[PDB]
Amino acid sequence: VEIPAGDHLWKSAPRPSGSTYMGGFKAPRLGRIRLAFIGVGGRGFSHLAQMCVMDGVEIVGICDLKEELTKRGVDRVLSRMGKSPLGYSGGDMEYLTMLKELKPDAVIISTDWSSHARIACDSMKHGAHAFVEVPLAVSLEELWSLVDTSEATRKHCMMMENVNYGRDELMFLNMVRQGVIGDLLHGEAAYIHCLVTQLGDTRGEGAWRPEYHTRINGNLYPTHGLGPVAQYMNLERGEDRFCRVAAFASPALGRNAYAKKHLPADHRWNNTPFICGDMNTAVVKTQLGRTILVQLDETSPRPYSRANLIQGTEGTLAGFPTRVAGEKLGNGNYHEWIEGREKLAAIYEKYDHPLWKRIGELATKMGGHGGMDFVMLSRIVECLRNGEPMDQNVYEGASWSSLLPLTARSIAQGGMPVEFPDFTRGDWKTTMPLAVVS
Amino acid sequence: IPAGDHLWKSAPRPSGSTYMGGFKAPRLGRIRLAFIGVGGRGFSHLAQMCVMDGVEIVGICDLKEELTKRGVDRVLSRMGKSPLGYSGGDMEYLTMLKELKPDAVIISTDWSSHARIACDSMKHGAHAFVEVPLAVSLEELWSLVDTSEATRKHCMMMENVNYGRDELMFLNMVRQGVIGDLLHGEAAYIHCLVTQLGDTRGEGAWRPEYHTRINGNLYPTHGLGPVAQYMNLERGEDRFCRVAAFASPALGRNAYAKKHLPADHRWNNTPFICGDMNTAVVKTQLGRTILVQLDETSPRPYSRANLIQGTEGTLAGFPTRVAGEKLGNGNYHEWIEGREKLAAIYEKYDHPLWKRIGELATKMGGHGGMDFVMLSRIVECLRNGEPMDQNVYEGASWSSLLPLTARSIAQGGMPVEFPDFTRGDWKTTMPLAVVS
Ligand SMILES: NC(=O)c1ccc[n+]([C@@H]2O[C@H](COP(=O)([O-])OP(=O)(O)OC[C@H]3O[C@@H](n4cnc5c(N)ncnc54)[C@H](O)[C@@H]3O)[C@@H](O)[C@H]2O)c1
Ligand SMILES: NC(=O)c1ccc[n+]([C@@H]2O[C@H](COP(=O)([O-])OP(=O)(O)OC[C@H]3O[C@@H](n4cnc5c(N)ncnc54)[C@H](O)[C@@H]3O)[C@@H](O)[C@H]2O)c1
Ligand SMILES: CC(=O)N[C@@H]1[C@@H](O)[C@@H](O)[C@@H](CO)O[C@@H]1O
Ligand SMILES: CC(=O)N[C@@H]1[C@@H](O)[C@@H](O)[C@@H](CO)O[C@@H]1O
Repeated sequence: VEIPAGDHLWKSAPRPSGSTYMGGFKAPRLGRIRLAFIGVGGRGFSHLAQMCVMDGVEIVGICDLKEELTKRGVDRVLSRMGKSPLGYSGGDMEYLTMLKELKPDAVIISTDWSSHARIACDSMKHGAHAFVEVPLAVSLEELWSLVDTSEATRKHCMMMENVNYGRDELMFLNMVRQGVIGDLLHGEAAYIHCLVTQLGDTRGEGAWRPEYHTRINGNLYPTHGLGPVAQYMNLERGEDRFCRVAAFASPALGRNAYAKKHLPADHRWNNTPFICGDMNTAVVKTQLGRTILVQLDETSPRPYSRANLIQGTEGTLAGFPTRVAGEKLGNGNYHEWIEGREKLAAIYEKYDHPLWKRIGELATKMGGHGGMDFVMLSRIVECLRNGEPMDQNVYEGASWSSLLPLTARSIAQGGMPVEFPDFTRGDWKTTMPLAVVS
Repeated sequence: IPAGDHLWKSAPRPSGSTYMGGFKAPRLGRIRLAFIGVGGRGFSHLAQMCVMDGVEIVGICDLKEELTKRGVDRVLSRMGKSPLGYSGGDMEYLTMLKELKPDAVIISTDWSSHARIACDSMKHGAHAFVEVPLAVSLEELWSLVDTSEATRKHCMMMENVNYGRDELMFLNMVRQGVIGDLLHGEAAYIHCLVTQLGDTRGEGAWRPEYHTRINGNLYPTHGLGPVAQYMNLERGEDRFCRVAAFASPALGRNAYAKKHLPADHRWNNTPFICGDMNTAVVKTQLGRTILVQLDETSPRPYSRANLIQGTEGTLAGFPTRVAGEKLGNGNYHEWIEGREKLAAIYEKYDHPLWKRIGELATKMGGHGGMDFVMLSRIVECLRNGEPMDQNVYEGASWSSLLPLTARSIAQGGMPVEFPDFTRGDWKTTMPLAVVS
């Protein structure tokens, strides 16, 4: 598994005259999206399963290294839609044959992190919009190649950050847009999720994800908690942008201890040291001076959390557990949290995002992390069919994912703040913020 | 108020001075105690000290004559003997020190005078117990260390949060290895104090002015104290190494002044520069991280975070919650929280100090009882000639977050190094044990 490390992870040209800034880009309408999947493991098959019941979608091709996973996807589509997609398996470049033969309008890429950028760039160069699982890529050069390829091909490239479509995340966006918590000051983002048992897995994510902990000390998974907070703050879209980040890491102990406790002495995780600090902590500074706490711990034994805290001069909203407080909320007693299902009912009633009210009920029926997956996929289909911009542009996906190489650089440089590259080349200033859709 | 480089700018220990780690003072069967500063906090300490055995409150000093009289009257009504009262000027406490020569003083003045009053008290032969933070600048903190080492008198910052029930229980659990090897801690002081801008009598008289002069963690000790002692920082095992600091925009207090105060008011003509939310990350020598945050402006619930995380579990406060392989059924995917589920955790891990005094401390009160536990330990240590649970170097290290975060912010967030107030002697300093 190719993993850029050291300077190649975070090392570095103006936009070509024939390239287009892709902020707010509207693609031609697709009344029936001819969609292909590249990588149908756990995540890829989940997207496939939900999209075979969506209107205006035709799944034309399915590609995976494993023949039986391709067949599982093909059989699922045939059962639900009455038409079989073409299946491709074998080598890691077999997806190129699918792109050439099917010429899909769009592809959903749910492979491991190492191949996200290459597969998405090839897809766009073959005339397909690229929807890519998190993180968008691993290195700064990979992120720039996705930006530059999108601008050169004028094809959508969107990282599929599903957390922005959670009910609480959508409600907080709605409350922030309405000015409920005043002027924004500070946000807190996290991915706290104990994944240490992946060390005992030889298939699925265990096959590739733990190895990243042996090569990179930094925030390997920064997007889930950050995505919502970045769009609360309108980062990269007119109002503000990521400016700098300083990163810090606790000792790297949990995974070394897990391997010694549960795995044989000759196992590779007992002979390859884990160097990624169990808890990664970073502080982002935006251009307007806001701070974002960003934390990653996918090792320690503790409850799941994404933090999802957004704080302003007139109140604070936070998740895990969902809680709100502010002068305009409830009885206005900001000294205590409004939390729990009973007290929050009036908050949901007043501030539920209209997108959640339109799709969230069916999304809770469909499922996928509580419904956010179905909302996210529905918005992708709606924007493609209506010729409307995506709720997340390529520069946002690149900026959120750049926390991985930038935190690693800061940690390698003793915790010094490092500058964010401007993937928009200054055009962030004229990029319209995400509105409250519908 | 020192600003700029004077806040964080800063000589060998004299051969005749003593390192004060684990220092044991002579026993005081009778403690002659004096109070300097009897506003809200000073009078709270005075009222609780009236029920202590082996304590004689001999003097009370405040700028305001009516506050001195309130303290004197309270001691007479509760203890049956009147202390001498001193008021009128900011150097009148020296007259009390000279006339009474107390064994110890409790200093509850505003931040600006903590270091000077405590230094003078020690030089006049009294142990110095100082409210938070211990001082403001690095030079002031060094002067407290050097004076304590030269006079061989106790200097202790009265960090009461370390004596909360949950904070004492977490200490007990950490000492027993319940959460494995320590990795990370989270400390905070989140408390909306913005209405001090409209108050002229209490802390409003002096505290908001600091927000116009310093951009940094003005109040770093409450959340940090417990986490530092979980990690045995400055006492053998580990030490504060470096810290990088960051601050949100400074908006809340400016907005409050324009909304509630006249245009010619000093808070409408002096800009507030301290970021509403201050965020800093400490690295220890063993490589642990400590998140330290301050927001005494924004409208949100009170919190000190009190999170300590190890390879086998995590303990956290606000709300109190624990999770780990050794805790409950070992299902760390969900918090053990709430009064019902935490009952078994308290039963198994209540700190013996809380079990001995907590029932009386709850009756007494003072931030839930932690104040009475802290004062009881101070008296016990003075009476028995025991070391204080918090030495002068810990108080200096925790308080140094103020000038060090301000310095880091002034340098664009670069990490800045902690001074070693122990001059290397932290390595041979015994960690705080689970005291009975
Ligand atoms: N947004 C979410 O909530 C969420 C949930 C799970 C996973 N993910 C992300 O989705 C991605 C995949 O996750 P996963 O759990 O399904 O891992 P997985 O190992 O189960 O699936 C990866 C699949 O991609 C295939 N693959 C790899 N390279 C290929 C190539 N060149 N051509 C064709 N197929 C290829 C593999 O055969 C494999 O089956 C990861 O980036 C992960 O971080 C996101
Ligand atoms: N640990 C806690 O929980 C806690 C609670 C409240 C206050 N505090 C701290 O205690 C200190 C005082 O807080 P406060 O609320 O009582 O403020 P306050 O303004 O009400 O009390 C300060 C008193 O000190 C007096 N004073 C100032 N300079 C003096 C001098 N040279 N000589 C004699 N008296 C002098 C003032 O007259 C005033 O009465 C502060 O450091 C504060 O941060 C701590
Ligand atoms: C929303 C969310 O947390 N998604 C994550 C996903 O990104 C991946 O890490 C997975 C691994 O099993 O666990 C979760 O589902
Ligand atoms: C333990 C604790 O939080 N103490 C603080 C104290 O330090 C001071 O800031 C006061 C201001 O009114 O509010 C609280 O009591």
